[PDB]
Amino acid sequence: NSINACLAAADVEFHEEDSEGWDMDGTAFNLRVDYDPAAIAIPRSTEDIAAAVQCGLDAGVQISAKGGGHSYGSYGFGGEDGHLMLELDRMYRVSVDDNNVATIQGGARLGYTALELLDQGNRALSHGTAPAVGVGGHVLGGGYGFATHTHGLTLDWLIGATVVLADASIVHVSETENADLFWALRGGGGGFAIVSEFEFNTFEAPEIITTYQVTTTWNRKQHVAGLKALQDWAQNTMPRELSMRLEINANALNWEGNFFGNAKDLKKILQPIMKKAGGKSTISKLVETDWYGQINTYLYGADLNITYNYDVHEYFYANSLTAPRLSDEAIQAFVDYKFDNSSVRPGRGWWIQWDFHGGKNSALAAVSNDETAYAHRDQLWLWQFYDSIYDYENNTSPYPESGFEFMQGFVATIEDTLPEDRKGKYFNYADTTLTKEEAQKLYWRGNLEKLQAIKAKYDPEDVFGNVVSVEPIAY
Ligand SMILES: *Cc1cc2c(cc1C)nc1c(=O)[nH]c(=O)nc-1n2C[C@H](O)[C@H](O)[C@H](O)COP(=O)(O)OP(=O)(O)OC[C@H]1O[C@@H](n2cnc3c(N)ncnc32)[C@H](O)[C@@H]1O
Ligand SMILES: *[C@@H]1O[C@H](CO)[C@@H](O[C@@H]2O[C@H](CO)[C@@H](O[C@@H]3O[C@H](CO)[C@@H](O)[C@H](O)[C@H]3NC(C)=O)[C@H](O)[C@H]2NC(C)=O)[C@H](O)[C@H]1NC(C)=O
Ligand SMILES: *[C@@H]1O[C@H](CO)[C@@H](O)[C@H](O)[C@H]1NC(C)=O
Ligand SMILES: [Zn+2]
Repeated sequence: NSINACLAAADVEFHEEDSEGWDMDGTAFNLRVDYDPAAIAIPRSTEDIAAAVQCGLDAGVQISAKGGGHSYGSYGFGGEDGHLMLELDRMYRVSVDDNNVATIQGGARLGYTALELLDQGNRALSHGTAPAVGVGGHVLGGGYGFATHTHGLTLDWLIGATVVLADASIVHVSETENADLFWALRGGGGGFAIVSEFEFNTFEAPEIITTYQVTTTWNRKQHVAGLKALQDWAQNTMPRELSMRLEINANALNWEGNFFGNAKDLKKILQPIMKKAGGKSTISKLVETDWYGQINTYLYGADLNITYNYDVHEYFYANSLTAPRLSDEAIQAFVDYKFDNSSVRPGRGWWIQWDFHGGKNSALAAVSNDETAYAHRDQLWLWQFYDSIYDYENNTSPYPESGFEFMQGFVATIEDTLPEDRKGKYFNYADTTLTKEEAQKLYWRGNLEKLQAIKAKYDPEDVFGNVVSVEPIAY
């Protein structure tokens, strides 16, 4: 291997293609989109990353940084075969200084990070629920979770980073240094630079968090009336201190989330909306706990402390959508689709998450679409669509040939009713069926032009590009 020879000469560890190491790190989380990298480097330092980049340049291949490997399109591989992969999960050091600023290496995962922040000063950060998700991909695309309505996206806490550029140079980025690249890293997704270290501000772990679940027993009509009510409430009422998402599947619709406060105050907040939503619902979960407690409430069987021994996989097709307030027609269309178009074969299953993303009191929406590369600050809603194949080891049908039409149709029920400029998707919940041109518009909407200009400046040759990433286009 020409690249492996170069890596060896630079004293950078790499995986031989016919090795157990390769079979582990070279196999994508989503087996439906598993790719074969040209090579896999395992940097242990910023200098290692720079040396690895130089090797990829010499080889003439695109280079893809892999953080936690949880992207639905396997972008840690470049979203296709043939890229030099930089497996960063051996670089996960977390260090909190005297100013409560946390320096997190680019290969750190959410669980390990949360544990370290708690151990080093009882600190916390706003991020997703899954412990295996890499901090790198998470923050570059946003970073959404049960703390977003109260504390914003993970990227809203980023204040700096040490990165390696497409020409292998090493520089520091912040609001006062290479600020244009700093802006792009906060929401621009992949392809701008390889981050060796992220620098985050943090908040003290809250004294109390009350987790909850509301279970509904709604028919078709009650789904529409309930969602319409929830929409008005999300837009104008839902408190800054409260987060909520609806777990939707073929036979249920439940509300769940965290409250930065006690159960007494939470019941008084939920009571009014449960009534306005048409009743036919009840609180099925209500527990006061702490930061560590809430984190451990949404692991879904995953190990909390994960670093470089990771070999978990699934076989699925996901999709997403962001949107403003919806018309009754849109909601009706979505509900009808659930009731009449969601039948799947045994061994296959689906679920949807309806996230209370924006809204009057959402900390996320308190930030301008111009302040960071994140371009959905004006969107009330965020959705995650998930189509799973449970018995993929025996049967993947309709995949890989088809099956996409199911969730694409589910998205369309709502998207078709939206003005073109308000149609969007969330890069962290990627839709692999998208072309590079379609993806850029949906994922970055109004900030696409600025991002393409920044991309042209820092990576004109598109060395770090993936199949749907921001293209380099000078202004
Ligand atoms: C699998 C999964 C994903 C997920 C989740 C739960 C599971 C089980 N829960 C999420 C949640 O609650 N909220 C949210 O916003 N996202 C959630 N996700 C979605 C998605 O997987 C993550 O948000 C994130 O994008 C994954 O990051 P990860 O780091 O694991 O991904 P990757 O495939 O290796 O790379 C993703 C992309 O960004 C780049 N990247 C990653 N690290 C770096 C560094 N250090 N420097 C530069 N670029 C980096 C990749 O190159 C690629 O473009
Ligand atoms: C989550 O899992 C991690 C392993 O995947 C654990 O990380 C280990 O933390 C140990 C300290 O808590 C480290 O021990 C240190 O090792 C160095 C050299 O290896 C010694 O010089 C230090 O003396 C020693 N620390 C002590 C006891 O003074 C391990 O090196 C480290 N392992 C790895 C591979 O990172 C996390 O601890 C674990 N999280 C928790 C605490 O639950
Ligand atoms: C959904 O199912 C109905 C029948 O229940 C069918 O007529 C329709 O074509 C399917 N897809 C659409 C357009 O929603
Ligand atoms: Zn190969």
